[PDB]
Amino acid sequence: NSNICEVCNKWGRLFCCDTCPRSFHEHCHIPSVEANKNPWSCIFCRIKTIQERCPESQSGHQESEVLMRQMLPEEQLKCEFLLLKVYCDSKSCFFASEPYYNREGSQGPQKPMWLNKVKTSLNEQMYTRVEGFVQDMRLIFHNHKEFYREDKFTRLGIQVQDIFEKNFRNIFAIQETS
Ligand SMILES: [Zn+2]
Ligand SMILES: [Zn+2]
Ligand SMILES: [Zn+2]
Repeated sequence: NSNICEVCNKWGRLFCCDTCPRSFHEHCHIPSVEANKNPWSCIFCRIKTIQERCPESQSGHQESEVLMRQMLPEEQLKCEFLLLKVYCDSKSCFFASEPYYNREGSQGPQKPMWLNKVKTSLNEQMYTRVEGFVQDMRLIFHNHKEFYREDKFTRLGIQVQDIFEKNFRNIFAIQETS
């Protein structure tokens, strides 16, 4: 197994996947690494199993259809993984914890949002459809773009949103377009 966490790339107290060589800190994995379970399979392995059980699940989908799906266990897992993929980028640090807004010439967003809040919301089963999760994720980056205006720091929101969107299209097998 790897000797660094797959998400944050640091050593420490790591839990090892039994079906692939990845390792995780307890709260870097999403959901948090389960207390018992021997063997244990990580979220990458669990997602791969879904695809293998239903190969047709990789055929192209319309985003509008994906968004209306109810958060049954498999869609719950896919949103967990998609959230994890964003945390995997080091630039996610900027969006992880609760922000505050005091910048000359800007006003804070009406509805602040951050990754740890989405994490908690997923954990607490607060989203009933995939749309709920996706809206909060996109809101993170849209709030950032709006607040930081022409400051070059706005690019961080663009960059992390692109990681989100690419992973969204992969995980939920959105039909490829030009
Ligand atoms: Zn970690
Ligand atoms: Zn694994
Ligand atoms: Zn099938």
